[PDB]
Amino acid sequence: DNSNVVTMIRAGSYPKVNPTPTWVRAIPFEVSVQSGIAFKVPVGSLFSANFRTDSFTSVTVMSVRAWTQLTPPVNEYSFVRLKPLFKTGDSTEEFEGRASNINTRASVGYRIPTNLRQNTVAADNVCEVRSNCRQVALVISCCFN
Amino acid sequence: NSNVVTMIRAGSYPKVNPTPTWVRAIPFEVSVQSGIAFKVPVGSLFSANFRTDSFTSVTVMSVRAWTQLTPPVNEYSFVRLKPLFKTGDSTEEFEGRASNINTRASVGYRIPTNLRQNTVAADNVCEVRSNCRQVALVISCCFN
Amino acid sequence: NSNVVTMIRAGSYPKVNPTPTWVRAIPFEVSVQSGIAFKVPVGSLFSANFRTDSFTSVTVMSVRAWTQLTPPVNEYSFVRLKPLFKTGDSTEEFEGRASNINTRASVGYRIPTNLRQNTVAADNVCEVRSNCRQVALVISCCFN
Amino acid sequence: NSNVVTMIRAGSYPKVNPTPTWVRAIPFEVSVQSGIAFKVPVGSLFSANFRTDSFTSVTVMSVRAWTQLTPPVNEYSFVRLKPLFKTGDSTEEFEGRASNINTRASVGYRIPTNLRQNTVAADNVCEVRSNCRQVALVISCCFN
Amino acid sequence: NSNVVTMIRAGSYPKVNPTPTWVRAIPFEVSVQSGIAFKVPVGSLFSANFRTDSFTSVTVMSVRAWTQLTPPVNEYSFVRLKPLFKTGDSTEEFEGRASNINTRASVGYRIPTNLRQNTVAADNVCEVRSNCRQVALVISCCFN
Amino acid sequence: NSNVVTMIRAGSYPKVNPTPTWVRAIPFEVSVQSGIAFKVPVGSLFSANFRTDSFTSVTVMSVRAWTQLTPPVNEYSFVRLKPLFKTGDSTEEFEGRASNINTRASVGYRIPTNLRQNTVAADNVCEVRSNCRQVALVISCCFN
Amino acid sequence: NSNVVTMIRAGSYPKVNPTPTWVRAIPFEVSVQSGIAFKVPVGSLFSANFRTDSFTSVTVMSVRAWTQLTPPVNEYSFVRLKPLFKTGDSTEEFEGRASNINTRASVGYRIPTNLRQNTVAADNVCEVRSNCRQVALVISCCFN
RNA sequence: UUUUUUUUUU
RNA sequence: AAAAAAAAAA
RNA sequence: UUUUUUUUUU
RNA sequence: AAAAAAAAAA
RNA sequence: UUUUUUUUUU
RNA sequence: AAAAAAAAAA
RNA sequence: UUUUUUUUUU
RNA sequence: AAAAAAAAAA
RNA sequence: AAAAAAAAAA
RNA sequence: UUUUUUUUUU
RNA sequence: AAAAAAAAAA
RNA sequence: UUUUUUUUUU
RNA sequence: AAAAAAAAAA
RNA sequence: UUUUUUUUUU
Ligand SMILES: [Cl-]
Ligand SMILES: [Cl-]
Ligand SMILES: [Cl-]
Ligand SMILES: [Cl-]
Ligand SMILES: [Cl-]
Ligand SMILES: [Mg+2]
Ligand SMILES: [Mg+2]
Ligand SMILES: [Mg+2]
Repeated sequence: DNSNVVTMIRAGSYPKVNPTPTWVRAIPFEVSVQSGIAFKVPVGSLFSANFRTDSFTSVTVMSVRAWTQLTPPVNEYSFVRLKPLFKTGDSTEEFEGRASNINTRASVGYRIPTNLRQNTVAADNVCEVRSNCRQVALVISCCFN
Repeated sequence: NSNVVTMIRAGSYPKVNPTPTWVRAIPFEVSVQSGIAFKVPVGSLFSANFRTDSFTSVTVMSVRAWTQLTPPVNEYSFVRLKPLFKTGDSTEEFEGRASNINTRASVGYRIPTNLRQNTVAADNVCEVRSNCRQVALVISCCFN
Repeated sequence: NSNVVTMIRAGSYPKVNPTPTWVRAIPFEVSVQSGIAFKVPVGSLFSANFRTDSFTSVTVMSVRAWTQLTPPVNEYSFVRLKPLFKTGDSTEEFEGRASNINTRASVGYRIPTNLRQNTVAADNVCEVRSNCRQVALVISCCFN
Repeated sequence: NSNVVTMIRAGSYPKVNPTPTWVRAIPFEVSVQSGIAFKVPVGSLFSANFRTDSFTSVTVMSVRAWTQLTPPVNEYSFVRLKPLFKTGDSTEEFEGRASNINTRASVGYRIPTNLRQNTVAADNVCEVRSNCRQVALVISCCFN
Repeated sequence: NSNVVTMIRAGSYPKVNPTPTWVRAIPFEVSVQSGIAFKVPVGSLFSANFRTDSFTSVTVMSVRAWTQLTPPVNEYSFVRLKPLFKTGDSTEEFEGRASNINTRASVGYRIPTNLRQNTVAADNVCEVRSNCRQVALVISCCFN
Repeated sequence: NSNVVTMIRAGSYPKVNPTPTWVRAIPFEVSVQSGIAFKVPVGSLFSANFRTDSFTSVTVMSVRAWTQLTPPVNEYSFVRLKPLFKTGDSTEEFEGRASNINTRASVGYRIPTNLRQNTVAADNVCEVRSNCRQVALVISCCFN
Repeated sequence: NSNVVTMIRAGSYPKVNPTPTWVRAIPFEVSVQSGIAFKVPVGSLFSANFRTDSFTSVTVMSVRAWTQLTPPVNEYSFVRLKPLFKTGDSTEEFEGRASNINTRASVGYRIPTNLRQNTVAADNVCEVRSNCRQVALVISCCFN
């Protein structure tokens, strides 16, 4: 700093305030996945004391990134796929990443365009995950509000 | 700009942190008695009402205070703040007064970098004095 | 400039629209109860009082509110707004307070582009809370 | 850009008008008889079909006219407009004719600033003449 | 340039996507009845005739329409488009009219970024009105 | 930018095409045996799995291949590509090998402009050889 | 910057002074009677409440006064200051008045350098008059 | 960014 | 102000 | 290449 | 307009 | 280093 | 002063 | 690209 | 950063 | 932004 | 001559 | 002298 | 003259 | 010399 | 934007 002591603040009128502000975050959590089966990721996973977010009931997802979290079947390279879901209409895209070393995580993500950045609630789902690994690690960039 | 979803060519798993810090300005009110100093508890800053009930510590940067109820008859509002610190309390009484009886009095103080350590629930931030029965505080702090 | 009517060399019949959109700033009041939130209905925006009874949808852009009646004795006015959305309600409580007991408290919020969709009469714009029994709203919107 | 709601630091209650003015180009049709002049009523401009039924006055700025049905056999379409004014009618007959028997005739006139006052429902805008049994009008006007 | 096959020094397996999105202008015709509005189904956009039967959603960006058959005797063609939205229908009636009885009438409208969300087969895009029995549509959209 | 629908002043009906071409990178896997070349069928590129079942021809531009499973014990992965053409098969064997037993081998070839003609389902793109039982291909092609 | 204690290569013993001077702005209140002048004693400035009780002399530089209680019914606040000096009292009456009944009246005077000598407890600074029962003074001075 | 060895121009 | 040792940064 | 700690030279 | 905290991009 | 959110300073 | 919606002009 | 009306930002 | 194949402009 | 008092540095 | 603390002027 | 198709560099 | 959505280079 | 109305020209 | 007729201003 520069000053070593407390100093006076010449405050004025009472300002605009908000005890319950929004928060831009990158939320990491894991999901279980079955062979050949798509898992619908619930938005509700994003509201939790583990993320300091149990006071929010809505969130605007901006991007989803996914990594395989456990090793793949014998002889195989990891893969993970993401299909975006939207209350106005689900996508059929299957964004996919594959490992090129059997010992390394597969990764992929997608970005949601501005015109599709609306709120989701716990009962909603973000996307479908497919993998040859039994767990997938997600990092979701979103705006809690 | 984009109208549909686009692929992100992600790389390796990044460094992550589910429980990050948060820079905040927290507004709450305290009751104040005539001629008596109210010690503002830090525990008042951890609350679901602030989305902060997951924190147990906080680094306070500055405190601002405004009178919240009308003053006694014939008087102009005033408010004073005395900084408190675990390593030693101050004796400064930063004070503001209203120049119109219908208007809030206000004052604040900034904590220097060398004195910005953490406080926990059982600690007190500062003492508030006023001729008004309530004071509104806006505390700028770093939750961690 | 010309003082008489003058010929217009018109061409082909142009594109027309008898019922166009309309960007508006709509002022209306709501009643508020002590300690209770009031859900502001979007239907209040369609009315011959605003020249908008022909519309059935509206895209809200921003919401501003002021206290409309005096506050309780010894108090300063306050007003809070909580945005509501059909895709998910928010939990922000944007708040303004008066610093003079004789003056209105005010505050507003802007809706981001990505949240500007249509609402109809049965939908609600936001929740209002105040220590005053009436609040005056000015809503910037696009009737379509 | 912003993806979330944001606070507006509103101030004093602003100047407001629930019933503003509106500049428009209104499209409507009139029936016209052979060799007879039809007086276009200003009242055709106040209608829920144009979202204007809350207005009772209007300042007309210009008038454009198009034939709306096919002309008699062997003929090219024509349309004439004579401006009418409450302070004294004009004797101009602005006219356009088609050069292709299958194409609309069209003509228009602009009102000068010094003659742009209000008209009410009982007033008339202009006289229309044509060899076609309907004429389509687009009137640029200021509803107030 | 090259006349033979040449080696490509490939690296690691890339990010892939077997079922990507597609920006398209889809031409199809609807049948229209005199004096009755026809609701255009989004389902008409998903067909093997457009290479699009693998999609179940689409983001519509703009809609253009042309009359597809001759108008009634005496008349010039016209077409009207009223936008429909799941969050709230509009009341605009964008209209174009022919100025030669032998020529198509045309008109269209653009959807703003804030109203560009997905629609499925059970949804409707817009209403169509016309004095012609068929209307040709060209819809700009993003299949996803 | 605009927040509401706007009129488009459409003109004459445009050139249209409901079934346009499509430049693609198609990922699919083929099974490979030890010491044997596998002829890659062009028909694998036409599939609802790729949104391409409406196509019956395709112009291949380049072929890239990766081993898709682990190699035999003690060995590093390798994959070879021999281009095939209806006017005459090549005898090149473009080859990649892994330098880490745990990593994919990769290689590809580019087709020159003079050899970029259409292929149909019964045609074959190339021969694939490898010491791994599966090979992942990404073929750059133009569906038409 | 450094994070650890560092050595100071001290030199000879410096000049020291355990009881230095202090430039201050001292705030205190005095009681005032109707139509009677109150002599502000200099002794009020040497108080443990100001950290100044070790001083027995002070050099006054400027005096400012605000009314501290509300005025009589129907009146606006006023306050007057008459400077007093040991070598000769002044007859000036610097005066301020409120222009809002709810607001303080304020005024001050500056002492010129030629009249900036020391004063002790038994000396008086100035005479205060006001229609309010209390006046709040802020005195800029140099304790020595 | 260009040298040597199989084929086309300056 | 430069250099050497430990550390941090780029 | 800058800064911090120890050292040194100036 | 700059800086700090979270995020995104480069 | 630019933007978005929270904060702060101006 | 720029921008968005309606209009008018170019 | 300028202006008029409604809105917004400054 | 120059370049293509399909869409909203100039 | 300068100056006066206490302090620190040069 | 720069900064920190109190003050003052702007 | 600009240019390709295969190899030793930047 | 170039922005968004399917594929190749920098 | 500019502007408004009618006309002609570009 | 020039010129011609009527008008006006200068
Ligand atoms: Cl009052
Ligand atoms: Cl209330
Ligand atoms: Cl014909
Ligand atoms: Cl398909
Ligand atoms: Cl006196
Ligand atoms: Mg007061
Ligand atoms: Mg009020
Ligand atoms: Mg007074």
